[PDB]
Amino acid sequence: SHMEQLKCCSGILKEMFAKKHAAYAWPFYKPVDVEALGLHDYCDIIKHPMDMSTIKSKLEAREYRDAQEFGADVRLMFSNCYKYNPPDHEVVAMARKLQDVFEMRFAKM
Ligand SMILES: CCS(=O)(=O)c1ccc2c(c1)-c1cn(C)c(=O)c3[nH]cc(c13)CN2CC1CC1
Repeated sequence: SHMEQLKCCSGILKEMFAKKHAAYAWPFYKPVDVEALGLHDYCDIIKHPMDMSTIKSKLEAREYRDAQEFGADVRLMFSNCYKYNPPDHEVVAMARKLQDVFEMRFAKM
């Protein structure tokens, strides 16, 4: 059922927030601070920004019908990081390490 799938999605999100993954997951915890980090081009390149806090808020507000809608938002967060930043960047390697954690848990449900 859809109600059961969303419960598993909360579990994946919680593990993504845990201390174990904090070293590489932290730049995704909250929305990207464009003005403070000096990224003016970010709003022009990234049309739909996404982060773990926004996903956690959308989950609590029941904005996802099923696991696929939740999964679409998690993958959008990673896709935005891959698009804006060059492949050699540290935040891309961090995104890949976090996506490996997500894809492993999301597949096993
Ligand atoms: C509360 C988070 S923050 O203060 O907005 C924050 C703080 C830092 C931070 C980001 C966000 C960030 C996130 N993403 C999704 C990017 O695409 C991106 N591109 C370059 C950077 C970012 C700079 N870095 C990562 C840092 C070098 C290891």
